[PDB]
Amino acid sequence: AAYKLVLIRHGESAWNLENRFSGWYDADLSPAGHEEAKRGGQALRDAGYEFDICFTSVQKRAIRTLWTVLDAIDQMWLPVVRTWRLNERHYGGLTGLNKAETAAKHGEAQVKIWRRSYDVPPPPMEPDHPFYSNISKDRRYADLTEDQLPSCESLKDTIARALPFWNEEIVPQIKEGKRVLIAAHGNSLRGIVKHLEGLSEEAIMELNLPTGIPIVYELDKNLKPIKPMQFLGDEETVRK
Amino acid sequence: AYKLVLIRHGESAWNLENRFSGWYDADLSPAGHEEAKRGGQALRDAGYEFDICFTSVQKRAIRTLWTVLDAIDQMWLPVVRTWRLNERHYGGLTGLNKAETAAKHGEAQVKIWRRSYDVPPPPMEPDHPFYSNISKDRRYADLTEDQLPSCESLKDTIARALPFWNEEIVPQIKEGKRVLIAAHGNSLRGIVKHLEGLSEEAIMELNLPTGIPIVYELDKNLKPIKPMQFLGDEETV
Ligand SMILES: O=C(O)c1ccc(-c2ccc(Cl)cc2)cc1NS(=O)(=O)c1ccc(-c2ccccc2)cc1
Ligand SMILES: [Cl-]
Repeated sequence: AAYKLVLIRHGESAWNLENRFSGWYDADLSPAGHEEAKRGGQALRDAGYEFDICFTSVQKRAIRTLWTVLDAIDQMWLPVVRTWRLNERHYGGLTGLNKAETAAKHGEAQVKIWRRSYDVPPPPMEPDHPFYSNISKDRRYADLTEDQLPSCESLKDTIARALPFWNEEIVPQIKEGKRVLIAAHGNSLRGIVKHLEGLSEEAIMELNLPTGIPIVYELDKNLKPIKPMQFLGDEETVRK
Repeated sequence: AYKLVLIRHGESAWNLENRFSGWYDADLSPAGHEEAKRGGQALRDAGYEFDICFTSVQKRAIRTLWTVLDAIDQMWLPVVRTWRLNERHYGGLTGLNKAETAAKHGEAQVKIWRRSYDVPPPPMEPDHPFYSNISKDRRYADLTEDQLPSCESLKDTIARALPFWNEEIVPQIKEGKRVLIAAHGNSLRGIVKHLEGLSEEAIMELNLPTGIPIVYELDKNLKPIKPMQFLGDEETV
């Protein structure tokens, strides 16, 4: 095909171990999630992959995944672009709550509504939320307008602010012939995959991208995939 | 008063900093990594905040920057890499230790090279073990034939670092962005010589310490208002 695109979803984070909603909270990789990134990078190295530019979020679990991959493939010198638009979905007032606290506060009916819905956001992160200043007042978002900084996001919102970055900053690089690597999060990568494959809301909500595994797209000159997404790795890792 | 921080990377693998590592892409040793960690810890303790970072395309500098950004919880910062901040290219001497250099070229010529601002070492030729490793490296593929060195005098190194400083770094400083630069002894010499207006002989005796944040406070014309200072505990300072 004319073009080749590689995605990688970061692995386990510190708060995954606590089954707490991270969202825009900047949780680091757990040691196991770091090892996952190292295995994904080794897969890219064994296949001889070369990139020309990298994109990631402003969250360290994705950035550290990217760093680990670049180290493994000896491409630490590549240009790297970070954007809040590739951030994980913003889970609003659920941020910092674990599974039990969420079910206790909201009930299983409401939690199922949020789980299955494309466009119903969770409650907003209010100024009295324990992570309100930690996230909403972080200087890394100082250049966002009022309408850009979310208090909460549905998946629709997340995809809606990821796709402008895809269209305006990544697509031109791909059509410039640059080999792109994107290291980001489940829901922002969902936005990209939905656009690439023309998936429905139903189909994108049942899509669970594997973590720490390079996801390879072969694209024609209009950035239409010519075959299903492929996973790189040894036989066992790919099967799972 | 603008604040500018420089950091020079520490020790590289296989004693290569004592072997004219130059443009060979040597990684940090564990000790050089630990040095970078201590420097980042010093910056964290002092509460330093940056808005943009500049580094070379050499992994010992890049990894130093990464270690510092990790220690100060600023991994989200924009990072710009450029070959123009690379270490001096030591030509045919790259990879040789002191004794091997003296055996190959004689003590007289080595003293001349050591003391000279404008005399380059001999060029890296196709028989050098690093020749294709460096000159055909993909990261330099956009460089024109006149830009990719086979060797550099100190004058050459400073001459190709300063255009990046002027065109890319200075405008950031003048917008009020707090700049961090992680690079190498001789490219940082280029910056310091431009900042302080040093003579060739002065810059040639200046040996910046490794792994230590180097802090400049500049006036509105980017002139230092005071001497460079070092962050850290009292003994290391
Ligand atoms: O049970 C499910 O599989 C499930 C899956 C998705 C969702 C969901 C998605 C979006 C919204 Cl806006 C709300 C809910 C809720 C679920 N049910 S849950 O018992 O409340 C729960 C809640 C947190 C986690 C969790 C959090 C962080 C790290 C690891 C695990 C795991 C489970
Ligand atoms: Cl980076």
